[PDB]
Amino acid sequence: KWTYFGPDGENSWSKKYPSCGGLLQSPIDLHSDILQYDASLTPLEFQGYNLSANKQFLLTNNGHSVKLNLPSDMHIQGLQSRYSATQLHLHWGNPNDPHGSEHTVSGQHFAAELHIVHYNSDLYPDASTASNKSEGLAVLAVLIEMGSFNPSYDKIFSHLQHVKYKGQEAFVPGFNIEELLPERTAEYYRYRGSLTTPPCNPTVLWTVFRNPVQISQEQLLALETALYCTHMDDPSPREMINNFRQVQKFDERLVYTSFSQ
Amino acid sequence: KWTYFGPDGENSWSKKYPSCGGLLQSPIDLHSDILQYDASLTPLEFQGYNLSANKQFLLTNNGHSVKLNLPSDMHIQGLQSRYSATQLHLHWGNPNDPHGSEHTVSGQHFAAELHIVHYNSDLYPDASTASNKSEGLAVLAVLIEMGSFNPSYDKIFSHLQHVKYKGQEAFVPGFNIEELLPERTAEYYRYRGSLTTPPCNPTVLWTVFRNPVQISQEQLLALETALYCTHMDDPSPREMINNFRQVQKFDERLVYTSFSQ
Ligand SMILES: COC(=O)c1cc(S(N)(=O)=O)c(SCCc2ccccc2)cc1Cl
Ligand SMILES: COC(=O)c1cc(S(N)(=O)=O)c(SCCc2ccccc2)cc1Cl
Ligand SMILES: [Zn+2]
Ligand SMILES: [Zn+2]
Repeated sequence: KWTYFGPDGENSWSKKYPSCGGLLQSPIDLHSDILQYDASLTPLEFQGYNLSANKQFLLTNNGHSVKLNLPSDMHIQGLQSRYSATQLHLHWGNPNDPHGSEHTVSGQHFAAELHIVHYNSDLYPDASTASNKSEGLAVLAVLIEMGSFNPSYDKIFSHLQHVKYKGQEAFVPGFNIEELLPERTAEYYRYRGSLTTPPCNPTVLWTVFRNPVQISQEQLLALETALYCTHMDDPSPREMINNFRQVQKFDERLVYTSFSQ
Repeated sequence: KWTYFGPDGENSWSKKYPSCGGLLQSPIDLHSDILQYDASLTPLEFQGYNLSANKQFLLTNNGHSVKLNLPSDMHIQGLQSRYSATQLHLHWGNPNDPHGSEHTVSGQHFAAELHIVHYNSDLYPDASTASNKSEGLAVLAVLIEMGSFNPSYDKIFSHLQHVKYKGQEAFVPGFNIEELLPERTAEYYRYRGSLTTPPCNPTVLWTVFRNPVQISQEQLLALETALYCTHMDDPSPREMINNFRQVQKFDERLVYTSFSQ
């Protein structure tokens, strides 16, 4: 139902999904007036990110993004509970405007954004259960800029022509997910927010890394042209483009940084 | 029945005001990739802006902004139809994040923004009737930044004390409203959009002047701190801050400019 364009687009999500009009919404613009250094923001540790190349992981077009399912043995160490991986996915723009990150920095969009979604597996037996509970989810966000070809991201992008339509699934060999993260992961922004898609649950601890990664113009164009929101047999196809939400009012929140300058 | 925060804030406007989820929504980011010079964009003429110093004009806090009523002999010449003034008002942020313009320029907010609202008096009898009709409205927008003290803006701001609470009203002696416009009004951005407040009708021809005006740090703080959304005897007062809408998606569309250089 919900979309990023037209009558069912983001200003209407709250009609069906009340949390979309509630507090603590994401994404946000990261800018100086709302940043505050917090020396207690110690480095995360990425455990079991190096997935075996002999195993395979399900890539699915869900009608809104492309998502890779991740195993629960993959987890973040360093939060106040263990958060185990559940899936990663992307947000992007379109061929004529490759500026589709969700978070912005000092008012500017990056080309795209990767989210790696984790859930509190100490407390909950699955991400769905966790998704509507306080600090149930932790998402890592990587800002993506147009730059050099990125062989690691291509381990995902080379399979897109196989998940072109809603409901389609493909298998991706395992690779080291840490290769999708930027330099100096110890430098990040941290804030309490929400899912950026319906149902917009305000249950996410966000970590946005300070530094972007690069993928090429050709890899952005492939991501921006490969996928459809609709099923393979739909007589009204809709391209999966511009699948990012506008930034949200801050509502008195600060964003805490692990870097001072 | 609508606010800029909490459950009745901007993501929920479309429930009771469907146009807020429709096409042509404002405000937008004015950025370089979407600007196009249009030599057809000739200077506007501001007629009847020099309000009789012998008349008085009603200033009201309406719960959403401070509004000054304007007379129908004040008008813009230079558009296809005459557009007669109805009211002016402002939008601003808060002292902790004093960047509350509605339009942005290359992703940047200005401190505040003045709107002078006009309606098509050639086609329609009053602004209420024009507001949901084709070619109905024209708004001039001035971007405001902190700098030197501005005596002309103080012709309004010196009355804020008298309109602290919702419902309150003051009378302002006429002065020359052209004094609120920036330098080189021939230089502007032009696009078709919407009201930025409910009912968000997509009936506004926008003119956003290229150059900002300045007000002092004290004047900006006064604007940010002087007013409440709530009635005087409301036991839970709410400050009138952050009364701007987030920027809207604007895809496959241009903003025309009267300047190239
Ligand atoms: C267009 O983007 C999406 O489709 C998407 C976005 C988010 S996001 N951008 O990280 O807030 C999540 S998080 C889903 C969390 C969750 C997992 C399991 C069960 C319920 C919820 C999931 C999806 Cl499928
Ligand atoms: C917080 O801002 C406001 O309160 C406000 C904003 C607009 S705006 N930002 O220019 O879209 C208009 S325009 C009112 C046009 C109109 C005239 C008569 C009857 C209905 C609407 C009016 C008001 Cl009262
Ligand atoms: Zn996401
Ligand atoms: Zn306005």
